[PDB]
Amino acid sequence: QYQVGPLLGSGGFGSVYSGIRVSDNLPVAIKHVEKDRISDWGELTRVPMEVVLLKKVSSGFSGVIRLLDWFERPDSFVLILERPEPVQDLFDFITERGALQEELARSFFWQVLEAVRHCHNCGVLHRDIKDENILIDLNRGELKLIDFGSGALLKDTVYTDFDGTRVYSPPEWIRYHRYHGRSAAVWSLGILLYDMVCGDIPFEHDEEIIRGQVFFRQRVSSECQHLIRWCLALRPSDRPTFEEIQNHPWMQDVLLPQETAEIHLH
Ligand SMILES: NCCCNc1nc(-c2ccccc2O)nc2ccccc12
Ligand SMILES: [Ca+2]
Ligand SMILES: [Cl-]
Ligand SMILES: [Cl-]
Repeated sequence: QYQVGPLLGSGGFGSVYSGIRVSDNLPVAIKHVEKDRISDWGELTRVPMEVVLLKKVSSGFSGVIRLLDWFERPDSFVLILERPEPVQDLFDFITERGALQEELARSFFWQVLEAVRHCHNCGVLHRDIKDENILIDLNRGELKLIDFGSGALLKDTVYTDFDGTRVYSPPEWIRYHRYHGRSAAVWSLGILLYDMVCGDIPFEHDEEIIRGQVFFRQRVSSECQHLIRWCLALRPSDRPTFEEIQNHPWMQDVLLPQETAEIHLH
């Protein structure tokens, strides 16, 4: 069914290969994870939570990489995922080009917010929003979220477990091992937005997270700084809702994805 190409990446999520579907030559990504390396399991019949979450968000179109198929092997699960070409993750894009111009960051950040709101509307909490989990479709200027392997069903009660990226995790997690879904998502989005406009993350150590004082090392507009510090409020209830982020003055007059690729990516 699939012709396997080069390894695209490996890590906590397993090993992802480029691939082609033999029937129609569709580009795909093929991701393998060992059963013993999976901790979180759910039901559709017993599968990794990742599969449950991906099925919940893979309906229709969105800024989420769609699950096409999956296989169970004796000791592993294989996922067949959509693959845009050419593509680059946002971590590589930022490493390569440095801090993003605000117009470009606005466009990218907006698409991330739309993608995250889609997950939430589908009852899915990502829990690992970061540059490495965002793919850029370089020709269409469209961003796509990947790696639901630390995710959970969205709920309104407290989470007491976390296995995403610590430097994107909120202070209430660091201090108390307790967070709520959406306000922890908004914290990670503040980290992400800082990362886009400054070219690196604002905090490296637990004590920096807990203090929550943001220093801007690059020239960033007042409205962008304001949105960032809002998302990064120490008290979860002081953070903006998704609607408040998208109504923020910094977020107005966003470029279309194709405009974005034409101005910034070609
Ligand atoms: N940090 C990026 C990892 C390597 N690249 C890629 N990684 C993943 C991927 C990585 C971890 C978990 C789920 C996933 O779908 N999916 C991709 C889908 C299409 C193209 C590339 C992909
Ligand atoms: Ca500045
Ligand atoms: Cl693995
Ligand atoms: Cl942690």
